[PDB]
Amino acid sequence: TNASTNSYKRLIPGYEAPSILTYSANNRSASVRIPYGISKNSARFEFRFPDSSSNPYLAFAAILMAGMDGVKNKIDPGEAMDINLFKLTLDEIREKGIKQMPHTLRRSLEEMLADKQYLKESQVFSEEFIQAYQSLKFNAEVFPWESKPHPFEFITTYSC
Amino acid sequence: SESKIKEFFEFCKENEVEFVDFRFSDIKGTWNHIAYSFGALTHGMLKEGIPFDASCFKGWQGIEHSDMILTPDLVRYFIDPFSADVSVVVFCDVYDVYKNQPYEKCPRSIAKKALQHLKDSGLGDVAYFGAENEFFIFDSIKIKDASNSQYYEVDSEEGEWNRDRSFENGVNFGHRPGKQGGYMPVPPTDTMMDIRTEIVKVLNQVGLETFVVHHEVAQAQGEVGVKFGDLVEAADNVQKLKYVVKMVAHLNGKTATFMPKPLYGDNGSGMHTHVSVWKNNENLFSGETYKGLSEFALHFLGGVLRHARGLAAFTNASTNSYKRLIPGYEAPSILTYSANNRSASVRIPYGISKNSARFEFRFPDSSSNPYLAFAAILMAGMDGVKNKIDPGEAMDINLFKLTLDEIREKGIKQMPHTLRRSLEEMLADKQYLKESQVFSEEFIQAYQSLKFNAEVFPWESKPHPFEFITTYSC
Amino acid sequence: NSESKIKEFFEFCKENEVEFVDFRFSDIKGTWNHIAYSFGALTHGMLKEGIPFDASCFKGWQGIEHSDMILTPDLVRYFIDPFSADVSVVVFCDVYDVYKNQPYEKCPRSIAKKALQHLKDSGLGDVAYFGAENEFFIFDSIKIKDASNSQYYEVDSEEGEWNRDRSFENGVNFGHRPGKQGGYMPVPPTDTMMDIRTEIVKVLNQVGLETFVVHHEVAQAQGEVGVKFGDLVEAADNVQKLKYVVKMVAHLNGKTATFMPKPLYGDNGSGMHTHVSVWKNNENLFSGETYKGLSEFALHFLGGVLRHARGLAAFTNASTNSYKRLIPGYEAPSILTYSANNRSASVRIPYGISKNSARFEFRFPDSSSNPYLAFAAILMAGMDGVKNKIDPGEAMDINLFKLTLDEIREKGIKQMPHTLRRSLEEMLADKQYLKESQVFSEEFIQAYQSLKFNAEVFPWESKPHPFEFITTYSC
Amino acid sequence: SESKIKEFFEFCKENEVEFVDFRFSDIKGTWNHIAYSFGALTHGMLKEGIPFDASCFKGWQGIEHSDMILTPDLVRYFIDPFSADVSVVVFCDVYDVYKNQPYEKCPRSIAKKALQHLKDSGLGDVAYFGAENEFFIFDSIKIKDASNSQYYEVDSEEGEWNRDRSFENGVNFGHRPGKQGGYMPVPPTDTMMDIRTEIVKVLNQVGLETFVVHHEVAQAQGEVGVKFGDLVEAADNVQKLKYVVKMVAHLNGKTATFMPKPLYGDNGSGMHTHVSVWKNNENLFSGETYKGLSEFALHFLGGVLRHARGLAAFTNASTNSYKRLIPGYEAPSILTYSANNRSASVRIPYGISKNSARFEFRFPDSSSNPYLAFAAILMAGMDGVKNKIDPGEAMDINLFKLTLDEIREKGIKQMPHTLRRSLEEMLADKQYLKESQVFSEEFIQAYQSLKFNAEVFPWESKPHPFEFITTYSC
Repeated sequence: TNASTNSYKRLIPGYEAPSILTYSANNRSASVRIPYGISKNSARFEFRFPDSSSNPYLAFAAILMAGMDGVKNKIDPGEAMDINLFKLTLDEIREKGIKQMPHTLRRSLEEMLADKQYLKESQVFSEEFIQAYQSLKFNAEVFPWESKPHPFEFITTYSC
Repeated sequence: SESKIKEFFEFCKENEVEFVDFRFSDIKGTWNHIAYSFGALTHGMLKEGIPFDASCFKGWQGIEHSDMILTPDLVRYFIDPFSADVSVVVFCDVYDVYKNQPYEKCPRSIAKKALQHLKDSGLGDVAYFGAENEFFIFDSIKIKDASNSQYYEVDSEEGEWNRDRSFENGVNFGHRPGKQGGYMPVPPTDTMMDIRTEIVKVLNQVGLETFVVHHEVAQAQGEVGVKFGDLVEAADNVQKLKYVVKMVAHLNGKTATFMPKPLYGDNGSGMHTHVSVWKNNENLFSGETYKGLSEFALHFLGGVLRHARGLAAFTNASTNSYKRLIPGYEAPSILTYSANNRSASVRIPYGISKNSARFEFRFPDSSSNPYLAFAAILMAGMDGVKNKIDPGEAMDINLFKLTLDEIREKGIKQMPHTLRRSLEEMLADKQYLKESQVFSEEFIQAYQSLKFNAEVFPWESKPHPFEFITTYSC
Repeated sequence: NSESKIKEFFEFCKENEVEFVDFRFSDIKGTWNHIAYSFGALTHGMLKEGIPFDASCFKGWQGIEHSDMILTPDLVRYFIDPFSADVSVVVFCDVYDVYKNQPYEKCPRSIAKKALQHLKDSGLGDVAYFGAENEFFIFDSIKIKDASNSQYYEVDSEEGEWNRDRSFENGVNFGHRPGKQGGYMPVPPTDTMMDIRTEIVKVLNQVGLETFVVHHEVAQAQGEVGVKFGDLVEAADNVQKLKYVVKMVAHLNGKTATFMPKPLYGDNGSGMHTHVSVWKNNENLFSGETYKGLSEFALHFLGGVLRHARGLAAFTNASTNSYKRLIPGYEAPSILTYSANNRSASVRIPYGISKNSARFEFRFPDSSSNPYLAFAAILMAGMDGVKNKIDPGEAMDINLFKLTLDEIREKGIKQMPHTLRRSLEEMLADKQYLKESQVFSEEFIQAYQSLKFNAEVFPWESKPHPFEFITTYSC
Repeated sequence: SESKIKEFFEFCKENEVEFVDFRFSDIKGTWNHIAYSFGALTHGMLKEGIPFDASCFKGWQGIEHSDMILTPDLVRYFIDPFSADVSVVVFCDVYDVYKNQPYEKCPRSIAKKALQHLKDSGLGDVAYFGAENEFFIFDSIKIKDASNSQYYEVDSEEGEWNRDRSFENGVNFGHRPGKQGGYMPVPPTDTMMDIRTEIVKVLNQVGLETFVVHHEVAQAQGEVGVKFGDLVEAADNVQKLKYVVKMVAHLNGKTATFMPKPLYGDNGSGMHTHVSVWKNNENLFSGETYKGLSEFALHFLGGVLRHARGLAAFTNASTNSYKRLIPGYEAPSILTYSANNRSASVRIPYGISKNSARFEFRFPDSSSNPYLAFAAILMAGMDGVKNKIDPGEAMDINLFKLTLDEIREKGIKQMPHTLRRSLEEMLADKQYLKESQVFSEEFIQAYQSLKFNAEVFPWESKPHPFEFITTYSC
């Protein structure tokens, strides 16, 4: 869903972009949001963390495969947080054990590769593909961003 | 401290000194100065110290307790060669006046606490360090940090990018080292021969005995071999070395940098660090356990390699640092040792007499605080000998081989790829730093918050021009 | 001016081959003014009687019908001007009021003697020592525009973050620039002013001033020189010399200086960190053991300075530009309390605080102030404190810039005034501690009030500001 | 609300509408819109409302409770004349879904609560307001907000500053109204005759009956007389008026502004506001107590003048507002009333038939939120009649006389000189606003924090180019 390193320049607090993985009604600091209307015909979630750098097929496919694991394994989503999520400290993050979004695509691929089974159900995401997708994203996005100098390093480090 | 002070005052008198320039290093590694008109110096002013506002350095003091003291250390002082009016530079230590002890967040204070912790354990007497600081001399550097635009461009008359340019009414003199071709064509292809040579003269001018001076592999790059010194003194001369190179670049109308990786696809700058430990005039690194080295030396190495993934947070202290740790540029990404091997993290040089036995750690870069890097390495090497840490087996292959498979199937730990992972690993393994309070945990916690905000959070949050080649059309 | 001192002054001139005497005097605003006499046309009598001039040209001073006034030279701290091509000695002067046959009650330097003499007369002290740190800026360029359809300024400096991308002599940019808020204290070549700062203190000493420290400061083109403490007038005198010396040295090397409080938005302002001690019979009355090395006498002094503080801002923070600096978070005080080692506080107790050195440092004044009036008024407010045994309240050893707008009002915490208009109001509604012994005569106060409203307030309140165009243009 | 909805849906059908543009005013006064593709509109979508993210407007919602609703009010809708594809504009009300009541921080909600509070007290039935919105048409506007530079420059071919300029290869046509000379020279000195005339046509196009159109005193300035309307409807048409003038300026390649004072030394823009209160078809302002007015009307005025110093926080809501409240430009600084007097705060116009009796409050400017200004004035005028407030005596002199003395010795309150003093006074006297919860204190507290940060704190903190003329040499 966040398949470029540029995705992670967006996942920074304070721009109505989620860094904290919780749900709340009427909350644009949360990863998931319950809209106000929420009739019967309209009951739904809204996931605010995905972006258009994602392949919509893979993104939608994967979102559905992860929700279905939830129904199979009766997974509790925990407790809603009806606070301003961008106001929580780095203390309040770690101490209160609050599962935040990954900061880079590299960690996201690591997290995916270490948890790939809910996608492999019924060969929906075959393993050959996953290794291809992993190989693609490391060579297209990560290895070039990790290896091409960035102009801010020139403000920071040039004077050393 | 009043031994020195008479004499130092006498040294100022006969060098016709008008300013004493107190210099001290913040956490980041930046050299800072504050000049006192000589006539206004009393002997008592050097016991007490120099007050200053230590709230202006991130990682040090908050404004509520802003006052601090500089404690001049009257060693390696020298006349500033560049200042128009006579100035003496003196290194200084930061004294915490709220705890009435040397400042546990003073980098040079830590470096003294580490070279003492080795005295105190009995393992060694001296810890000798020897830095090769690769650097670059560009003509021009232009930067842009803004909402809609990030931008950099270094410039050098040697660069492949100028082969077609018009300089002085359209005259171009050709003769350019290629990409990675600077080692070591003669002039006029080498345009820095007199620039490097005059640097060396001024380095000697400030009390730095020099050895070798050459062009390096990358297009505008250089190096000067300076003499091994003890841990602080080694780091003291790094501060000096950089000041001279940057300032002579400046006099001749250029601009220097020791930053790790300024050019894509060309060599980065290394701080090739040479260490040996001695005791009672016997070099403890020399033995016959392995290619002229002692098992004591290999245990040291066992400790450096063991904590290296975390040690990198002090030796590779900029995000730019990791743009260099890419295979194929004589920069190590794999944590092993080998003789005469520059794909390796550590190198055993060729000479290895019982007098010159040492390691060369190739993975640090000059973006580091020299004080912290040298300090941290020694705390990692001492942990090794305490626990007689196994450094593993030598790898005498070209390490830039079988990347994906042989690394995961058989191979050993490699350097962290981003500054963030280096900090995670650092925080997850900090005891070898904390013994004898060399690295107090408040300092360690100060450095983590400072480095995430200065280095990681901006890099993770300012978009990069390559994402526009990749993703703009997404 | 005793003719023991006029004689030796004449000999100082003959053996230094002086061809012009530059009589200098300070109007109310703080501008140093001069009038040069061809030496040799100088009488012994002209140093007694004085020098005529046109005091109708100075707003707050004389009308044209009674325009003639006298300069009275004071033959102390004179100096040979290094800059003038032909040799000139500068000599200080006061205005003598010839219609009232008293030293001019609106002459700021005359006020500064009347303020220091009111102390020796009251017996509280002998000397009042002042020591100012005037932070300044050395720019490359300043461009301004005041017109019907355009307001505009631009300072420029090679060190400025705005030049990180500029093309210079042949489009070469040297890099190495301190960040916004980063000038303290990177070494060169990031520090470009090391030879300029060094050349300043060389000339400061040339003009009879002693310097201790010289460093780059926190803002991008900012600098500072520490000068020796001096008595109330002499300190204000050395401030006039210092301002001239850096302005002219910036100038000889092709630049332009300023001591104005806040030229750069988003970077540190310039302060006049003023250090006070009162001594008597060679004992330092500020040192004691009531508090961190300070006496009851000193703490009552501080309470008086703190009580009248909001009105005192009118002489120490005498431009509207002063109040762009008095914003939280740039080591500039907005909260009127004291604390040791605290740069968020209005007053600061330095760490050293020996007996000989016991002192306060007031961080709220700036160099837009007339040093005579500022020092004079600071002393008149501290003396009220000792007379009325004023308690300065309780020290606040917190980060003062961290306190909320709730924590401000609810906790009743007396903050600095936000504009010069409120500061003049606060002064005009509390003017008595200055009027003691006619030090600040009321005619002057009304002149000073009239001057500052017409020079600074009414123009700033009435000239559109470019940010209103970002805010309001789209309405 | 389903009366309208059928018909409105029928109005869209025969105007071939593809977009319905829901427009609603935040605290600042900014008009905001959100367009729905018509085909996707169900009748139910207009009962429920339009969801939106009300956390994006300072002074409204925090992100934790971001969702809100727009409640379309199906009055004064009109086809957008400018939009390429057919659009209908509809005003909207913000509904608080956490309190299930109209949003106490919705300006247009307050304006309905005030025109109801007058129904509810019995004093009056209708409150008629009539705005003259002076504005400016420039060719170009350039701004700079930065660390080292603040900068503005408007441009107009009429300005005194262009008398010597080369335009189209160096042709300059002369004929320029002087400084303050625009009232009302004929063309070609008047270059805006067709620009003003076409504005009026489009104003009629959106349901605004017009009266007069002239050049105003300042060089690029203009005005259109629009018909009195009730309190909300008056403010509704101000939103419309501004949109049209700004957009027609834009079509013809120019740029408009209703900002109070764009040019130094030239006239500012006023929102000359005309009020009368009526009941049972009898105009309550008309009487014989004073020059054709009732004592009821003078009590109203007594209340407006009494709270004016605080009322200014809503009528003069920008720091720029106070750059206009300077004597000598037909802008009031002294709070008194007078017949046929434009130095006065309030003016009794000449006509004053028992049908047209009214006041003209000259001190507001178009920088205000029209909803809040109109609302706040009525709450101040009603307090007056409750307390039968004495408005003092008329001052029929040129008020720009004897400034320093006669003001302090004999004279009455004058307008606050900065936005900050206007807010202080507002917070120190807020009851006449708070009765019947027209202005709830949370709204009043929201507006104070919003206005200090948007208007005061930037103005008090960004240096002004004139300080450089004054102080640079200090």
